[PDB]
Amino acid sequence: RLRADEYATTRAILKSAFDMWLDIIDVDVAIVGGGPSGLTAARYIAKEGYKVVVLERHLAFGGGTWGGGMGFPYIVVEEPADEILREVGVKLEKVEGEDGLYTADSVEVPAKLAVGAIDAGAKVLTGIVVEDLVLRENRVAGVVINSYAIEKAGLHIDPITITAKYVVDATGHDASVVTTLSRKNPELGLEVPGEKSMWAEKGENALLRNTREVYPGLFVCGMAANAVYAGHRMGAIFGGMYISGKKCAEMIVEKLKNN
Amino acid sequence: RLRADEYATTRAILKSAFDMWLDIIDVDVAIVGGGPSGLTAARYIAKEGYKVVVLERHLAFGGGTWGGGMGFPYIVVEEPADEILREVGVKLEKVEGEDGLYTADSVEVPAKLAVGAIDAGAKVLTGIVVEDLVLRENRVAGVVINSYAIEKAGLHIDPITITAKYVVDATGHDASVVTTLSRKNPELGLEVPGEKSMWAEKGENALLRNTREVYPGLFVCGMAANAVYAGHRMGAIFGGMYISGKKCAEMIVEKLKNN
Amino acid sequence: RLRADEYATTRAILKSAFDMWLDIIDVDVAIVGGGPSGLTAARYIAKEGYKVVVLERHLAFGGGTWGGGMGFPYIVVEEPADEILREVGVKLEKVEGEDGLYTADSVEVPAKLAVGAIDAGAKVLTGIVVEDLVLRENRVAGVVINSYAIEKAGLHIDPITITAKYVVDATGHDASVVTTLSRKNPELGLEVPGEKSMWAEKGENALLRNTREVYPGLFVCGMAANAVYAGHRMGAIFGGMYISGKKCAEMIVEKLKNN
Amino acid sequence: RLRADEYATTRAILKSAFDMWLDIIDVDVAIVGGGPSGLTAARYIAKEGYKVVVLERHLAFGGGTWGGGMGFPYIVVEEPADEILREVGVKLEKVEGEDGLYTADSVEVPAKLAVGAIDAGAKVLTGIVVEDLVLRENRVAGVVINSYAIEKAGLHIDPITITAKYVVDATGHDASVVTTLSRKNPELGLEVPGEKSMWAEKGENALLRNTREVYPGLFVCGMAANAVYAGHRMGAIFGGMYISGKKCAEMIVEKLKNN
Amino acid sequence: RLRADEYATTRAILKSAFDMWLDIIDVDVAIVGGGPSGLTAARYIAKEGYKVVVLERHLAFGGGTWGGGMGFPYIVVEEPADEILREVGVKLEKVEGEDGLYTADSVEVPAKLAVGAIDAGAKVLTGIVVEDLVLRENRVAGVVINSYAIEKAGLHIDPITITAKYVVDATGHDASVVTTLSRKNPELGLEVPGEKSMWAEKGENALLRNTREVYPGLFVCGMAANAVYAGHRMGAIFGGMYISGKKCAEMIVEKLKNN
Amino acid sequence: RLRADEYATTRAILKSAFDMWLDIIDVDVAIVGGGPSGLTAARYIAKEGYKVVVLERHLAFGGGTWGGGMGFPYIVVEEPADEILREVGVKLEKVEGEDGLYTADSVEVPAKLAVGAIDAGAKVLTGIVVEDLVLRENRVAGVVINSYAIEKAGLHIDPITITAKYVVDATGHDASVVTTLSRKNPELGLEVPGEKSMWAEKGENALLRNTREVYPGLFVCGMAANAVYAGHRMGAIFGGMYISGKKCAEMIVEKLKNN
Ligand SMILES: C/C(=N\CC(=O)O)C(=O)[C@H](O)COP(=O)(O)OP(=O)(O)OC[C@H]1O[C@@H](n2cnc3c(N)ncnc32)[C@H](O)[C@@H]1O
Ligand SMILES: C/C(=N\CC(=O)O)C(=O)[C@H](O)COP(=O)(O)OP(=O)(O)OC[C@H]1O[C@@H](n2cnc3c(N)ncnc32)[C@H](O)[C@@H]1O
Ligand SMILES: C/C(=N\CC(=O)O)C(=O)[C@H](O)COP(=O)(O)OP(=O)(O)OC[C@H]1O[C@@H](n2cnc3c(N)ncnc32)[C@H](O)[C@@H]1O
Ligand SMILES: C/C(=N\CC(=O)O)C(=O)[C@H](O)COP(=O)(O)OP(=O)(O)OC[C@H]1O[C@@H](n2cnc3c(N)ncnc32)[C@H](O)[C@@H]1O
Ligand SMILES: C/C(=N\CC(=O)O)C(=O)[C@H](O)COP(=O)(O)OP(=O)(O)OC[C@H]1O[C@@H](n2cnc3c(N)ncnc32)[C@H](O)[C@@H]1O
Ligand SMILES: C/C(=N\CC(=O)O)C(=O)[C@H](O)COP(=O)(O)OP(=O)(O)OC[C@H]1O[C@@H](n2cnc3c(N)ncnc32)[C@H](O)[C@@H]1O
Ligand SMILES: [Fe+2]
Ligand SMILES: [Fe+2]
Ligand SMILES: [Fe+2]
Ligand SMILES: [Fe+2]
Ligand SMILES: [Fe+2]
Ligand SMILES: [Fe+2]
Repeated sequence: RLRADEYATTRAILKSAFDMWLDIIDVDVAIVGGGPSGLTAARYIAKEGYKVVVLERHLAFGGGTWGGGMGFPYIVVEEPADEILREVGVKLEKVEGEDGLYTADSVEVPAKLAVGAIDAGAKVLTGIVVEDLVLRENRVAGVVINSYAIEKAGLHIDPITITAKYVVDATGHDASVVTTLSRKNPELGLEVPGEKSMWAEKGENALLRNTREVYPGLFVCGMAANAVYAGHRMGAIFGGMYISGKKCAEMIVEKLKNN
Repeated sequence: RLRADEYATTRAILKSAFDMWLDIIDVDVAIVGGGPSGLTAARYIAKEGYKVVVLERHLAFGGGTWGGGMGFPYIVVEEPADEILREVGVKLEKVEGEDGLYTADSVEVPAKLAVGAIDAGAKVLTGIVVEDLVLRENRVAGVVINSYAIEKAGLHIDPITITAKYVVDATGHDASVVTTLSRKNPELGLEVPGEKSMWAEKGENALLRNTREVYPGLFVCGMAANAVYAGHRMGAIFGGMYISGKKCAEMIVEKLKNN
Repeated sequence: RLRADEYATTRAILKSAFDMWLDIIDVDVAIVGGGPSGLTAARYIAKEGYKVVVLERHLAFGGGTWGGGMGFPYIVVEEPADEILREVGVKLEKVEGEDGLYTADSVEVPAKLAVGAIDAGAKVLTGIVVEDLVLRENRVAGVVINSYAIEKAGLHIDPITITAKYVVDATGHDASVVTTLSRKNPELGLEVPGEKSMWAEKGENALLRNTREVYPGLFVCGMAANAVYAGHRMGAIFGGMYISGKKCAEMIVEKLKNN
Repeated sequence: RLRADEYATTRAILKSAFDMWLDIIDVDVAIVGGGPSGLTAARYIAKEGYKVVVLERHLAFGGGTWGGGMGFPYIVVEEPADEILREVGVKLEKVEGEDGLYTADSVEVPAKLAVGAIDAGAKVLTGIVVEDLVLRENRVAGVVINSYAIEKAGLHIDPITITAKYVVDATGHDASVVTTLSRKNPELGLEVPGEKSMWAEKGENALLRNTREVYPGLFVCGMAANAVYAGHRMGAIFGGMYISGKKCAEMIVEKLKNN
Repeated sequence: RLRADEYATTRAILKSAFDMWLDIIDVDVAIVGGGPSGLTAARYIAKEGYKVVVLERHLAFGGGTWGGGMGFPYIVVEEPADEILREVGVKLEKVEGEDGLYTADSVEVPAKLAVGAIDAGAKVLTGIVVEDLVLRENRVAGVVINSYAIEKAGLHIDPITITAKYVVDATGHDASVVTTLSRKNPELGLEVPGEKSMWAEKGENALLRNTREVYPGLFVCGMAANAVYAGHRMGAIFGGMYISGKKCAEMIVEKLKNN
Repeated sequence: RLRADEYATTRAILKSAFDMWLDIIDVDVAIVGGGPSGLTAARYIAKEGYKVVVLERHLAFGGGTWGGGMGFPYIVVEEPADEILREVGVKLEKVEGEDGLYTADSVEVPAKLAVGAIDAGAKVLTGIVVEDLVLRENRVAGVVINSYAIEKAGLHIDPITITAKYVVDATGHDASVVTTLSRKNPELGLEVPGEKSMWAEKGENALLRNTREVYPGLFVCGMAANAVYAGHRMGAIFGGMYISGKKCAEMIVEKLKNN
């Protein structure tokens, strides 16, 4: 005999949401993009006890991972990055005739990446678009957010804000946060040239160098890093994404400690 | 120094996918819909050692859970259904002034439901649409599948099939599998009247009665059950969905054992 | 020297909105539609001290009034209904060769109707769609609401609820609330035949008879009344809309007092 | 017993509309945009007895105010700008822990701003798009108007004109009037760089400096001012918009008196 | 009495497709575009025993040939190019008052061109989009592929790869492969100016000069050649297309033999 | 040194097209649909010396064959139907563990089917939609045709006609010709119930019985036959389609000879 009431359900949702919102509008780190790089970054920062929010446009997390390679629902990871997936429980299978190369179910990975982030203490908000940055003297000091619903519906409605010590552009190929900063504030002299064509080995190894603070308060990781610094793309192999996100976390953790 | 090759990445994805496909085209149970009811059903069946596939249209699982209530990212669960979420690790918080009523993060729940299903041994395939049924004498004997990409692109391309002992319509409000069966085979005398307006208590309690075998080989659970048997909708409270999915699993497990 | 902060602006909006929401989810009367009939009804009920919310799909109130007649930005009103517009401050100009017939600026009217409603104490919420009803034994006991943004974006997100003693369908030509009730709960034997063609005099006078309780807890007024009871349409003359809304208010006020 | 006739209704609308049109095609000031800055400007100019028309694309006035902040239906105002809203009857509530900061119902504000403008004598026309300017030797001498219906329908139909001594671009973020002037007449050497990212305090204070005559006969106010002069955006706080509109009015009133 | 089974049909399609895919991901030549130039090139290369794949976006081959001239279903060919169509069985009819000029059924030609390519040993894959290139030191070493379904559906899914010694852009007017190379890797200093207006004689004769290796590993033929080198277009006369494709084949065969 | 002229190219296309059109507007048989069933039917009728035209909506022939099964580019054929594909040169490969079952490249098949039809003397016109029938006393005496361009563009342009002794609906799942006849001429008492769900063996064997003259002058073959007579669908196995088309041809050849 289940017990359920409309008013109580509605009231409960409103109370949890409004408590959540009042808390989440000031954070240590706001990561933009709930793909593999962003969710990895979120886990490793939150793991150290800092207050982290991930903002993802789509209602589901996962970014461009779900469809694997051309719809074939597996993705690839190379050592030592496989270890990052093992930490969150992902089953990995060896590739035939290839040492240190593994495949994983493209549906399993996002789920487990997200759980890792949430259980480490990161808050993941979906249906939220970062449309701009909050600025202070010589730095990025937060994000300007709107709902995916409002964006996709095309309604003329103003955004609200989340204040952050650090922001991370983990938005994938488009590097949409860095792109917006550079476009609306041209006097900063930032440029997003976009990625080069596919060269997997060069692309993967460029990511670690390209994962860094682009402007004070704003880091970039994942494919966004190679868009900002013109690295090569690498196809459906994700070790670089995970290591990039992990590295981004370590850099930001260091800066948070120094203060 | 990361090691990566385009051919090896591509080859690896192809090999894992084609092994997966050759195995998955005959199953014990094909569940249609990767929402809360479908993912719960998948866990409880796979948990007993049977071969289960979930087929979900969208690239991400989770169904209509991600947005909580009107975008406020929390959902509600009432006892004893809260216990089903605790089994998969979901954090629950008590609702103020309400006994046996809990809220949960609307992003956390789908992630953990999916992990539960997959770790129990269920295979979850996304970007797959069930467009029809495979029939035998007096029963449903499988599903007719196409890709979401092909559907959304509008391309005129034929489906393939997955053979199953049992099929479950866990497709939500539309009851799209039962609806298709009844529409294309009118001589079966099936009808999908659709749900009634909102009455949460009546809706929740109708679900258990409405979770059943609609035609031999075809079960229904979740909101689809109330669409097929004209139960009330209940709003953003999910205990009924979880219990319905669990019950559906138990019914089907019993039938599989009897054979 | 203006003082402004992002966090404070955001916090302030969140606090006012969440206080508003927690209060508004239980009301005496929920009026659906912020057109001329709905806004008039709202004023006359709130004026008597009852707790009223108007729910309007579009971000602006006003319904189908703004464009006047075929874009010519004037609407017409006939006595004694002109008196209802005078009560909210609308300037009226006599029509040449016609006694008891006036024109009014089609932009002025909605503005002043809305102010009248708000200053009488009615809450007007825009960007909100009533998609269904909350039911109890033999009656309508509230509304099921979602955002226009979510509807127009096509996102699969559950609604929340507002509990009410009375609901009013003031949704215009479509009578969308009565239509939904009748469609989803066919055993109630309700039908919405839709309006007849234009006969202004017959249409206007049918409205008063057609303004009534269609099912316990659910009233209808404005053009919705003639859609439900197959009255004629009347063109860009609005006296009937105002009187219908006023009458609807009086009927509901009486029922609230009797309890 | 209501009296209504189709021919009389139609005739009445035609007569009022055509009288209105013949009068409105020559004005002192044509304000483009019926948002908060434009409606404030309109009130303060009309208040001094000058002939003002506001031209707004959408059928409703209000611009980007209705949805508050990310759909939460409240907006913020800081002193002394709160006084401008009090003049038109808006209820304001103090923000907790913040002096000189208030919230207001995002539906109430547009309604009351519009009433203020109309009751001061400004004419507000909606469903009208300014697509270009009328030019004379070294100045803007009017606006080129079409209907929103014609624009949105994509029909190839010529515009008509309203002659004005002064035109005001109060079109918001896009600064669409100044942008069009600069694009079609490049030899004027005007440029619209567009706004910078969010810095609320700097954005708000830049508005007063940025509210000015961009080219003889053409003023800019509201967010359009910061688009033209590359000021920062400020989020859902509106004091700057109101003060900008008020200042724009005072500047133009002075110029009208000097002649 | 026909014999048919769902599982066997599905299994058979999966086995043939996965064998095909594992073989086709490394080739001698990957031709992009299954129009007249691409299909001619494919025949003449495969004819010499090399491993060739043609990748075509649309589900059918044929490119822009099917509609003839403005829907009139005939195309034109001039000597000696007519001989290339005779080799694949196309019926040709002399044009009245014109020596060495022939018409052919615009539906017959693509069919026979495709058969010629396939029977020579070329594999033609349709519904496949080349979205990028695989690069090595100073050359193009393969293609980055996705499905047309995924592209047209707008899904965020990663591509896979086909390794090749040589790639051919036979994509028609857009020269989409060379364009992508030049856009994403600007430091290569490639440019695609696009075709000039129509001058048939000059356009046809420019093609042979313009058919060449644009960058090491990447050839161009057909209309793509005149887009890359700013040749004139020629209208619905195709001799240049066939000769260009044939020449492209000969050049690449020579390079393959030299190694 | 290629010779090409714009006027001569244009003139040549016009002359061939207009000769073609003047000839093709009266035929023995008009087959609607250039899929596998229609192209097979066309070959076997034209082979006997009769005047046949195939009318296909899309610019390419092939119907729903190109994509194989869910994009995997192979289709299946069972004996003795494999013999029909061997007659037109298609390479077939045996399915492992299955006697009398073969796979074929889904791109090769349409090409070779089309060549078979054309070389047998059938005219195939693409980009042509049959929108209606020409009627005489108790029979269908031709087809009403428009262009796909006109249909897809939505232009209000009248059709023209092709006179035929027999018309064949080979339009696939929709049975669009029979459907149109039955819809517009209800007094004929025709009905198109549509196909049943998938049962491959029953679907394949129903086709031969269902391939027949539905109304005097109008035959049906391919999947259209099972739509008209409520047979089962069979998935991506095509033997039934080929045999159905062949049988349709034989029936019509017999009727032509008897006259
Ligand atoms: C390896 C690879 N490609 C190789 C190749 O193509 O050769 C990939 O594409 C990987 O998926 C890249 O992973 P990565 O974590 O870098 O990005 P992703 O998966 O695309 O995730 C980014 C996420 O960010 C989201 N997003 C975008 N912009 C915004 C915004 N302004 N606000 C909120 N969210 C936003 C977007 O929806 C997405 O979920
Ligand atoms: C409680 C509630 N509502 C109360 C109220 O509204 O008042 C809900 O709406 C719940 O979300 C319902 O849960 P439930 O597990 O029943 O369904 P869901 O969440 O909608 O998930 C079903 C899933 O099934 C998917 N789906 C649909 N049809 C197909 C198809 N033919 N093939 C593949 N997948 C398909 C669809 O994408 C969706 O993800
Ligand atoms: C006199 C006349 N016509 C004569 C003739 O045509 O001959 C008119 O059309 C009048 O405008 C009718 O006035 P009335 O007050 O009856 O309606 P209106 O102006 O159309 O306002 C109704 C409002 O209700 C809104 N609405 C609709 N459905 C929903 C929903 N389900 N939830 C939330 N809001 C909804 C809708 O957006 C609209 O704004
Ligand atoms: C404070 C803030 N943002 C902060 C932030 O984003 O960080 C805002 O966006 C405010 O709403 C800005 O107020 P403001 O009065 O400047 O503009 P608004 O509200 O956008 O109103 C302008 C109106 O003008 C209209 N309009 C546009 N272009 C034309 C045209 N060519 N002809 C006719 N009308 C037109 C347009 O439809 C709109 O209604
Ligand atoms: C003579 C003439 N015009 C004269 C005039 O207009 O004056 C023509 O237009 C001829 O058709 C040109 O023949 P040609 O073989 O050069 O090209 P085509 O017929 O357009 O075929 C190219 C094919 O290539 C395809 N394609 C494009 N881009 C991609 C991609 N990125 N990946 C996969 N396939 C792609 C495209 O779909 C098309 O089918
Ligand atoms: C076996 C199978 N399915 C099994 C399953 O799904 O379970 C199939 O779908 C097969 O492709 C069916 O082959 P068949 O030759 O019957 O049909 P098809 O391939 O769909 O070809 C019909 C053609 O006819 C065309 N067409 C449609 N209507 C019109 C019109 N009014 N005028 C002109 N042409 C038209 C249409 O565009 C199409 O190209
Ligand atoms: Fe704004
Ligand atoms: Fe089919
Ligand atoms: Fe729901
Ligand atoms: Fe013009
Ligand atoms: Fe990618
Ligand atoms: Fe006609």
